[PDB]
Amino acid sequence: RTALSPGVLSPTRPVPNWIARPEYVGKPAAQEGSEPWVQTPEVIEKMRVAGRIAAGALAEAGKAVAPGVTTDELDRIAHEYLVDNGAYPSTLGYKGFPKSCSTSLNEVICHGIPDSTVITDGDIVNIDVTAYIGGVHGDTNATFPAGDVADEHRLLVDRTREATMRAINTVKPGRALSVIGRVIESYANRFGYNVVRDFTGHGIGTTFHNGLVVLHYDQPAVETIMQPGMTFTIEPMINLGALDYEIWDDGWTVVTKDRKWTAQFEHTLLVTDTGVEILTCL
Ligand SMILES: [Co+2]
Ligand SMILES: [Co+2]
Ligand SMILES: [K+]
Repeated sequence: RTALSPGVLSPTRPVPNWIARPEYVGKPAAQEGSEPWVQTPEVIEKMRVAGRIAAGALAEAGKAVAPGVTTDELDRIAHEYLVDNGAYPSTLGYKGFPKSCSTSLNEVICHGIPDSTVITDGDIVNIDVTAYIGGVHGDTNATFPAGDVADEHRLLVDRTREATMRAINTVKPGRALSVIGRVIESYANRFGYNVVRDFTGHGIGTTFHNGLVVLHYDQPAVETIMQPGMTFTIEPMINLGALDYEIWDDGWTVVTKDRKWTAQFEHTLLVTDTGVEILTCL
């Protein structure tokens, strides 16, 4: 399998006009980055519903992952699942992004665009899906293997999953946010991988990326302490090779410079009075 290149984009999929759009749809930038980090009880309830629906759309599009299938076909399946549930696909028209999820194969770190690219035997495919319903977002991603994936590349996926699940388990009120990046990068570095630095987790509520940043590497200077009612993502991109990367002419797709493969998982988390709740479950 060699250096991916861009296929061709289908036209914008339509969203029935009854489904409420986030404010940024069709605008160049989003109104976000200065929202409260602690959600009201009502916003948290509504986020369990966004969360379950984006977890539905991810499993559904993930079941279609197979040698043969286009990434456009995954986007179609994700788009249709969100729409049939009354959810707007958060990515659609978000800063001009063209599709309803991001599909990121192999040396694509993140933000790959659904197109006519055909998944081949041995590929790894990340599907990243966000839902917007009742005023709030649910955000979640997983890397799926397609056919006979190399051991090297299976170990990578399962170890990225494992990093994310370790990170999540250490989420509790009163503990420092920098504990997440420490657990992740220590797990990663244990097997010689390299955690991506420029791309982060985020606060999420009534907005997509609300200004709260969640580093996936070890950075103790961050003073932020986790509080009950905090809602944020853990979404680590773990690289087999060098951290260096490039961006396609489409201005979205991020690829590793050395073309070595990379994997990611993501969940949307609630900090509770004593623990953690994962909102992006079925
Ligand atoms: Co995401
Ligand atoms: Co996210
Ligand atoms: K990838």
